[PDB]
Amino acid sequence: HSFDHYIGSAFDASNNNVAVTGNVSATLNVLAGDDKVSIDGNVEDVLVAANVAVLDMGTGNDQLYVAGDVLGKIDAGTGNDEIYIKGDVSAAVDAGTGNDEVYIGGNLSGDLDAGTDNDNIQIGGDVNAALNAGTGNDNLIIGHDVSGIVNMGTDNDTVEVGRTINASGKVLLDTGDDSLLVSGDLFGEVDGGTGNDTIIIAGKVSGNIQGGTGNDIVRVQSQVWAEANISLGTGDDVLIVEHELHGTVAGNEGDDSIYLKFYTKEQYNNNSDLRNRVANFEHIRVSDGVVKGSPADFADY
Ligand SMILES: [Ca+2]
Ligand SMILES: [Ca+2]
Ligand SMILES: [Ca+2]
Ligand SMILES: [Ca+2]
Ligand SMILES: [Ca+2]
Ligand SMILES: [Ca+2]
Ligand SMILES: [Ca+2]
Ligand SMILES: [Ca+2]
Ligand SMILES: [Ca+2]
Ligand SMILES: [Ca+2]
Ligand SMILES: [Ca+2]
Ligand SMILES: [Ca+2]
Ligand SMILES: [Ca+2]
Ligand SMILES: [Mg+2]
Ligand SMILES: [Mg+2]
Ligand SMILES: [Mg+2]
Repeated sequence: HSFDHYIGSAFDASNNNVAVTGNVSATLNVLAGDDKVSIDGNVEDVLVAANVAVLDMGTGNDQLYVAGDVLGKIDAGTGNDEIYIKGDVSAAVDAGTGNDEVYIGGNLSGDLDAGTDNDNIQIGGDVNAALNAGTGNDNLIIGHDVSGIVNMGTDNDTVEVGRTINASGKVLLDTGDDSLLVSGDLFGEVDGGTGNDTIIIAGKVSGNIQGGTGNDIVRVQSQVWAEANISLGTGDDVLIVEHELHGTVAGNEGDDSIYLKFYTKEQYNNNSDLRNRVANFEHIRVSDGVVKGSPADFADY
């Protein structure tokens, strides 16, 4: 089915191929079948009832390409769906059940739900709204900042943030054995949730990190400012701090280790505020030896 300006058409249970060279200005529903839809323009803000999809890929393993922006809701439905939107997304996107693959080249400012099963989400710009990866072992890669709330849901999820988790932003890894890497700064919040999680912050931390229950490892590579709070939760946790440590840090319950790579024994022994900040840790290693307990060597860092 070929269209320039799409203003409405009926599809069916066949495996459709829909080519739109212009904009989508009515509802588009390719229904059952493994359908392919390609739109060179925008999915427009078509008037529909609350939470109704403008573009519905339906049941089936469907494949969607949009070269422009998405301003009306997309539902990929059931099935293992593949979505590629080059532009910005300002409407809701629901990849549904199935192992879905979602690529958004621009910013995400509508709420995304990857739904059940094991989804791949890639956002070239910022995550400004809700992003729910759902159940399943999900993979989320963000090019720029998180200003909204990312919830990776149950199972063993991976998040990589290319820039900064802003003051308003959160990344909640939830249950499962999750991995987070923030390449910029953490001004908002991160929560590992239950399970044995790995959290790595390359930039500075002024916001909050919770390891949650489980035996977690947190590594911060730049300055931890005074207002920051890093709590490792119950379980047997490790905190590696590669630079200045001004903020509040807690091992909480369990057998907890801290590596202060930036401070030598000489500094530690001459800085009562630093010693008091980290005294709650069972094991404490500094740059040139051990000051408390029996920490691991941490030779990797
Ligand atoms: Ca169809
Ligand atoms: Ca379909
Ligand atoms: Ca589908
Ligand atoms: Ca789906
Ligand atoms: Ca899904
Ligand atoms: Ca999922
Ligand atoms: Ca998940
Ligand atoms: Ca999880
Ligand atoms: Ca977790
Ligand atoms: Ca945890
Ligand atoms: Ca923990
Ligand atoms: Ca602990
Ligand atoms: Ca402890
Ligand atoms: Mg499935
Ligand atoms: Mg931005
Ligand atoms: Mg920024």
